[PDB]
Amino acid sequence: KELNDLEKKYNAHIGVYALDTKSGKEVKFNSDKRFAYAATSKAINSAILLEQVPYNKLNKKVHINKDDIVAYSPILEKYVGKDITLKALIEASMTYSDNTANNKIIKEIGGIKKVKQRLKELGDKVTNPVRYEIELNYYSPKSKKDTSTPAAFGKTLNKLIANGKLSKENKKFLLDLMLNNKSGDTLIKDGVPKDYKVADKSGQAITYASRNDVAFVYPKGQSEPIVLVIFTNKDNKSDKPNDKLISETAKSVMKEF
Repeated sequence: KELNDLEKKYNAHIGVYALDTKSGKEVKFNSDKRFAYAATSKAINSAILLEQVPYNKLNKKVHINKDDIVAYSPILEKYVGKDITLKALIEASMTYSDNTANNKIIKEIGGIKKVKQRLKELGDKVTNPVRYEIELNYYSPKSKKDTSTPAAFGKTLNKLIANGKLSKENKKFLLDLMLNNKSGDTLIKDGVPKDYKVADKSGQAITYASRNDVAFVYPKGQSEPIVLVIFTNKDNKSDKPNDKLISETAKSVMKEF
């Protein structure tokens, strides 16, 4: 189904970038338009850390104190005054979209500045990390803060994860978390065929019904994934998102492969 029709039906804006890493075939629709990426960036942050810490060293611990805690940290809030391994920081951020786990991960990498430097190195001059959780969710269409375009984000996920410098172990670890995440079930996972394995990370900013999902979709029989980025927003600050838009956009898009 035409994506413009999907936009029409949902009165939302859609940004898609799909890349079948086996063939190199790309599907694009508003792929160079900026969207607040929200929690989908957790995938990017976790992957950058895993480039620098071998699987075996994920047992290393970090101390968490009261200053680390930000809103919506279902796992990390129980860790004040305690220490936590890097493994569990990643599991929390990925599976529960723990905000404190994410910020901590960023801190471990060296700060936002270091994350930006690494995106530039991968050739991504678009994805613009500026704020930490949860401020990164205050999206304003008039601001480039914490936004990326589906094409940029999608090329970065491909380079970081689908075909980057991660070991076997750390790739499996990150992907298993994305495959089992129950939070993206009403999204990409909901619109692709049941044959398809979907490893995703969703996100939702506070404003303009900014709702997203990024995934590594593995068609039945294909070991190479298809990287799929779906960013969506609406015109009003207070609009609520309808997850069916992402489910349907994914369904349309999968027909191209």
